[PDB]
Amino acid sequence: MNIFEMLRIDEGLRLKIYKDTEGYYTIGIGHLLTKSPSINAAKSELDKAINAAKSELDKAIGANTNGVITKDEAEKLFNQDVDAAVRGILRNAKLKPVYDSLDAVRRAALINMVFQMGETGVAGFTNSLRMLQQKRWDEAAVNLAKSRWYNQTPNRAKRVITTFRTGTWDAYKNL
Repeated sequence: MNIFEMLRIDEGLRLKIYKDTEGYYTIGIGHLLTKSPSINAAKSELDKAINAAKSELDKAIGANTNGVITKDEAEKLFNQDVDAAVRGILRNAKLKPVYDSLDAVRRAALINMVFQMGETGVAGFTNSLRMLQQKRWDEAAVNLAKSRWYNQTPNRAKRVITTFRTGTWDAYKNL
């Protein structure tokens, strides 16, 4: 197991644009494109938002994709996105010290969170980050669960939290 295999499990692989639970048009392995409108929001708005997502996809791929990509293309966006997530952690004054303090498995758990919620979002878990830096694993696990993050994607959150708790890949075995 490594960060790529871990995120591949949590994000899945879809070759056509889809909407994730947070209302974002997404494709590949968790590659976010743009935000979608309301289930109501006009018949027009809907189509505009769809083309806006396709526009973002084409720009990212450098081709006229019409919302469909190949596995190789999804993996290319994925490599870029993982690198970007790590790069962001390293450039963030709050995340870097925690990241540097962690072992390799726990570092993957933090990259996973950043990949899902973005750098500023994770930098906001001030109390959990402190508990992680103090190696207070169980307390960090309890604090991390008291979040919209956990309530919205509990099964994934539980795997990430278990990884921080144990420092092992147990939550991802048989997956």
